Amino acid sequence: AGDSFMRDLLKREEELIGYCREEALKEPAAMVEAVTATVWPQNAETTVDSLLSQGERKLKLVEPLRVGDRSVVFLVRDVERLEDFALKVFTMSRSELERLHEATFAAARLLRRLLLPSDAVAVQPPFAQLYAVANYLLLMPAASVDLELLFSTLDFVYVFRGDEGILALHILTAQLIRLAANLQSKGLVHGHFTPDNLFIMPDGRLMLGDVSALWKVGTRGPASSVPVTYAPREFLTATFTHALNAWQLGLSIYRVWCLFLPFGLVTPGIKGSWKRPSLRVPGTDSLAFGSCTPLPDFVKTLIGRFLNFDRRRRLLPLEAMETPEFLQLQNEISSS
Repeated sequence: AGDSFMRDLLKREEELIGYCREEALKEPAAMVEAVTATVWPQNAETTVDSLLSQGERKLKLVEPLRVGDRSVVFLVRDVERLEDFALKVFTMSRSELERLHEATFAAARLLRRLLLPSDAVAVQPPFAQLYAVANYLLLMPAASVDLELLFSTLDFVYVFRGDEGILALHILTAQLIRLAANLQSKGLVHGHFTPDNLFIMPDGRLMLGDVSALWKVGTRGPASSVPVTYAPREFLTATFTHALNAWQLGLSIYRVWCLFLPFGLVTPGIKGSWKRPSLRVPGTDSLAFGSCTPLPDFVKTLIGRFLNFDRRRRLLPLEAMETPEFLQLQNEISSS
């Protein structure tokens, strides 16, 4: 840690990340504007009740942060605690959100690597419509940036330069592997170990979001829960395995060094992206590094093992941490 280094490095990039962050709100600006007025119709401060404590909280809008699948995330200030949070709002199903709520908070209680929400709130019924915005607002720590936005930022201006920047790419690589190994240690699997769900927190720590999708390995579930471009072929109900997350780990490490996905897979927000929609579509299944930031040999090897097309042969993260390649990665980091 290492965490402190990433923390400072990120502070440096605050301004440009913010600009790329606003730019990504432009196309869905219609949804953002109308979610924003659904929650803050009149003024910048709304009183909500907690569905967990029954107490009130007063939340001032600071700015919209991000749009996802049927969701928008805002930065807000709790004006009694003088603390800032991310506030996530969902579009519309009532029963789906009830289940999401129970499962998210059950999973959170059961559990330093996963971003957990601290409250769930509703404008003064819960879960009913409040565009179709549900009356269910999820409060959690605000991240400095998610990896998907980081990659889009680097694609606009590559602010990871020279040796500090090389060190950051090494650190991200180690942190992605440690995080996936943590999951494995605990016999867990997450269908969305992907850049838009991987967060650099203000203390420089890398964390995984959406605790509700954190399952016991072997769990059977909707295959559609996996982003199609991050799904290996065996996901195209399915069994959620460590091999799914080894695959996704390989893809995210590739993007740290290369920004676009491998195999021609479509990577929105990256100018070098090709346009293969999924592995279900015919294409080049060869791993290619030609246009990446130059990678250390030991990284190209780790990526190649993670991205074995044979599921039974994929290197798992815990085992990767015992390989000479991982030891060298850590050794380089320590020394710098």
